[PDB]
Amino acid sequence: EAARDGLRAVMEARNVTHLLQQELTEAQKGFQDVEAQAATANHTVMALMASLDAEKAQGQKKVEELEGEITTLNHKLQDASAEVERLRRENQVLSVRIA
Amino acid sequence: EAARDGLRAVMEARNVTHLLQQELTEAQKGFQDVEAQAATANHTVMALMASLDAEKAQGQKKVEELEGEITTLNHKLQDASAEVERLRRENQVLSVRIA
Amino acid sequence: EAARDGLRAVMEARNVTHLLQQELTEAQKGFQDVEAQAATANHTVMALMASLDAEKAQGQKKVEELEGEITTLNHKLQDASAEVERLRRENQVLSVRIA
Amino acid sequence: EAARDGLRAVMEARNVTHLLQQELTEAQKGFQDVEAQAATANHTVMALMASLDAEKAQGQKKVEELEGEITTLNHKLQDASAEVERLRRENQVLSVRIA
Amino acid sequence: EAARDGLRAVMEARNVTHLLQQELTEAQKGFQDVEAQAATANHTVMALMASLDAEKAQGQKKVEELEGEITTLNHKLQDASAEVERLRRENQVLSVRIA
Amino acid sequence: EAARDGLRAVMEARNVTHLLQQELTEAQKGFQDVEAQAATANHTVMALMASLDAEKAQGQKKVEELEGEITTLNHKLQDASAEVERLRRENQVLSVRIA
Amino acid sequence: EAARDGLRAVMEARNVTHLLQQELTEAQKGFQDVEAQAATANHTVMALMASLDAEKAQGQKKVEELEGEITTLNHKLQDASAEVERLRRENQVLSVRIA
Amino acid sequence: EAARDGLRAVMEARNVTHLLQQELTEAQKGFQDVEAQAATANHTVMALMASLDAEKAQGQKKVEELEGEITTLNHKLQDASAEVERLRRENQVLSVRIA
Amino acid sequence: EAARDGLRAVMEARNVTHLLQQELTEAQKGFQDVEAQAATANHTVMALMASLDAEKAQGQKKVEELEGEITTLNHKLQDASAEVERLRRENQVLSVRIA
Amino acid sequence: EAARDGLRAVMEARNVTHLLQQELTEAQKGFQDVEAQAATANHTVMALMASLDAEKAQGQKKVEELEGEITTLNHKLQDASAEVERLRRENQVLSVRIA
Amino acid sequence: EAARDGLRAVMEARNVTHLLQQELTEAQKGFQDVEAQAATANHTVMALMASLDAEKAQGQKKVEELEGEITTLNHKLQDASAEVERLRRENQVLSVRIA
Amino acid sequence: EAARDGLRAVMEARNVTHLLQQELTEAQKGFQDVEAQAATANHTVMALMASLDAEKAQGQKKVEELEGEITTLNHKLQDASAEVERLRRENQVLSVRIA
Ligand SMILES: [Ca+2]
Ligand SMILES: [Ca+2]
Repeated sequence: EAARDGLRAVMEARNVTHLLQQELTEAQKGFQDVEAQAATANHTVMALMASLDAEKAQGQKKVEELEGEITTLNHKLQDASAEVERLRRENQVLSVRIA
Repeated sequence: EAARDGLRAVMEARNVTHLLQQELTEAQKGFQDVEAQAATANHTVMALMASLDAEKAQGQKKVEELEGEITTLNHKLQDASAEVERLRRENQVLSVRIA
Repeated sequence: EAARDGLRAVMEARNVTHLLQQELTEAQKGFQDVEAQAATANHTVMALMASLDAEKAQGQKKVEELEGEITTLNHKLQDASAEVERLRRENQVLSVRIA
Repeated sequence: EAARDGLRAVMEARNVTHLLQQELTEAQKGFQDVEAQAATANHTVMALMASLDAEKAQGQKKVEELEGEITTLNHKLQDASAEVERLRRENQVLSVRIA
Repeated sequence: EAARDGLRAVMEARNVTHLLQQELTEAQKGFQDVEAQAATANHTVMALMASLDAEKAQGQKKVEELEGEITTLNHKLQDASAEVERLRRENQVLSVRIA
Repeated sequence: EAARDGLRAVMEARNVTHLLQQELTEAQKGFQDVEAQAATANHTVMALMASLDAEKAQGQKKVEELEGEITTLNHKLQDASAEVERLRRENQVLSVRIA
Repeated sequence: EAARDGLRAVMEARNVTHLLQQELTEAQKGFQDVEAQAATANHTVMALMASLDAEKAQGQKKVEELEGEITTLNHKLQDASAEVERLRRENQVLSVRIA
Repeated sequence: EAARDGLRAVMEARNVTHLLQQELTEAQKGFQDVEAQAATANHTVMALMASLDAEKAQGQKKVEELEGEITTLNHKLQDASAEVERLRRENQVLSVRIA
Repeated sequence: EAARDGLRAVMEARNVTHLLQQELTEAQKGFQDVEAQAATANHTVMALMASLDAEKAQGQKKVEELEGEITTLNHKLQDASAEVERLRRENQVLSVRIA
Repeated sequence: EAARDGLRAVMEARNVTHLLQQELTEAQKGFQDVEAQAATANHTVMALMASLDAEKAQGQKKVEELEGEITTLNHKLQDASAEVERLRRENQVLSVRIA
Repeated sequence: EAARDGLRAVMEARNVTHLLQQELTEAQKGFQDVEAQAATANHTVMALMASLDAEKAQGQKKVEELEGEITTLNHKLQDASAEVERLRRENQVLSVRIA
Repeated sequence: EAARDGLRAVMEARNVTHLLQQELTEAQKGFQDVEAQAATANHTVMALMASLDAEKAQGQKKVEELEGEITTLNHKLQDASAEVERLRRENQVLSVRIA
């Protein structure tokens, strides 16, 4: 009668451990998903950080190309303007002689 | 979603280990009771053996006694009956010596 | 870092439930052994009681028997002795009748 | 003796159920932490996506600016070089007259 | 799919041993009832043998007792008749002594 | 490792359930023998009871017979004692008539 | 003698069921570990698939970006070549006039 | 009557051990199927890892190709645009001569 | 059930037949003793007839001897009586002469 | 099979009991006739004994009667004889006077 | 005397034969009843054996009906599967023409 | 004469009662043999009943196994069957383009 009760008790405990074990399998599936979600996010962060680096570097290099081109064009404009002025003077000098 | 369903399951699982600890308590109670009752039952067995052994040794010795008395009486009866018979014969031989 | 610790915990918990189930297995065996031993012990009590009652009854009836046989013998012996005596007197009367 | 084993079984079971509880506590702390990371990380993804956009748009606008500067400088260069030659001819025409 | 059928099979294998275990108990009870009845049967056989022997003894002794009252009474009757006869002679002798 | 441990557990089980079957065969043998052995004990009980009823009828009737002889002898002794007493009185009256 | 063997038999049968149960407990543990492992594995497959997908989507996007850039540069390169040829023709047309 | 209930219990027991044998067979098959499946699962993990790597390497190679195309087109865009500016000044130089 | 009652009746009938066998021994003995008694009574009748014959013969002869003695003594008594009378007349005649 | 043999043995037992019953009627008649016979012999012994006692006592008495008669006659003979002798002497005396 | 004892035993014998008759009636009823029972028992055994044969036969037939249903489905499944494979290769061939 | 016929009848009765005794033994054996039969029949019935129950259990279980197999096969078949139809319509659509 006391062996009845105990035995019943131990059997309920068995069925409950089994209910528990299951939930441990739901838990685990839950972590794993949560891990994957986080791992994925950490991946994107890294991917995007790298992209931002590359895009800074490319944009920076392209600017320094163009600015190099601008300066070269300026030096050539300087010489062309010098030449114009030189010719303007030399024009007014010749202009006086005859008229 | 899945962070939540996994959490939900760890929570449930936690709750259930309270049920378990209860069944384990009932079970503990059953075993302690079972031990008390075994102790009662063995005392009885021991008391009963003791009585039976007491009762045998006594009966065996008592039977021995009465059987010694019986054989003794038998040897006496044999003699006394052989004595009657021999006097009966002796008598009849003498009474013929008269009549 | 926390995803891992948590998952670890869920797996460990699992390992633990096994251990649980194992002790539950042992607890179940114990109570089945206990019920078997109780059932046996009750049977012994009843066996022993019934052997005590049968040993008392037997002893008391054997004592009856043997005492019966004794007093019978006593009555026979008294009679044989009383017969010897009277045959001894009757002899002495007839022998005086000759000498 | 079998009650002894069993009840010991049940006491270990109890102790195991505690260890279980503990591990389930840790599992729960870790989910929550894992969830919280997901949130922080998703922010940084959304923040980095927006910075990458802002940087593509900005760089594109700077290039367009500098490219606009280069064409202007090219127009000026042409015009000056035109002006140089126009003077040169007009110079030699004036040159001829007097000498 | 298979891991689940396996577990499902084991859990049924367990339920069914528990069935085996009850039948073992019934089985155990049946053998003990058998011994008890055999042992009862033997008790009754011995008690009847002892009653038989005691009845033969009580009857032998009762036959002795009564036969001893019978022969005692005979001797008294025979004596009472010899006393009658001798007082009848002695009477006649005296009445002759008068008339 | 864990699939193997279980597989191994299931194989051992399978072997174990064979042993079980063996013992269950022995158990079946044991009961079938018993039912045979039990009818014998009853036959004897019945026989012995028959003997004991028979042996009691004989005594009761024998006791009837002798008790009848006894009461007959008593009534014969009555008359004879009533005679002695009347002759004793008659005697005493006559011997007063002499002394 | 036969109730001996039958009983001994049933008692062995019992100790055998304990052995059974033990092995069933190990089998249940194995299935549960095998399913936990299955769940990890299915999860990994899924994580890995989804990473493979995201790697292809990323690369697919980056390629489309670059290929648009290439078409732009070809539209610009054509124009420049069209302009070179136009100027060559207009160069030779003006070349013929004077010379 | 108790021999019966004992024997019937033993007969059920025996039948039951046949069902046990069968469930143990299912259980054994299940473990073997589970094992086969783990092996397929590890294969797919391996393939998928290996494909992820190839995809990373492939994409990196495709980009590097396209970036090589983009720098080429840019060098050609430079040479044509020098050529066009050279021609534009040589157009306006000749342009003024005649008009 | 019905097999017990019948077996019971057959065992009762067996004991009854042992009785019957005993009462037939008693009946046999009676007839043999009663025949011995008829024989003895017949001898006695014959001896009593022999004795009555002997007694009547002896008696009748004695009477005759005495009756003959008587008549002889009658004859002698007449002769003497007649002589007396003759001598009285003869004496009275001589008495008349003398005186 | 066994139930037919038995039933048959029972029904033969029945018929034999009927035969028994018949012989016992005859036995009963024997005794009754034998007792009637012994009565008649007893009357004959008693009549013969009484005829014997009458014959003897009668005859002894007759003898005394005759012997007394004989002595009475012997006395009368002596008187007659004495008278003759007296008358012969008395006559011879008167004879001596006369002649 | 001896004739009374005999006559008494014969009257007892008679009354014993009446008892015997009674018991024989009971034995006869016993046999008739036990034969009726044997018939019934043997009817039950025959019905059960037939029932057990039905049941085996029914199960064995039902297995065959299902296994045969299974092999058919396996044929259909192989045709269908075969057809998919065929169509896929046929589709890929047409797919190689078009794109 | 009558004391012969009566002794004769007692002698014959004595020989009959030996006959009776013989029949009773036979009747006895008959019962003991009929009882043993009854017991054998009873075991057989029980055995058959237990056999039947096992056969119904084992059968029912086999069916379940097969019916379950049947359903899983009906599932697979529907997928393959849907896949064919699908590829047929898909194939006819590509067949319409080409020819
Ligand atoms: Ca342990
Ligand atoms: Ca093990």
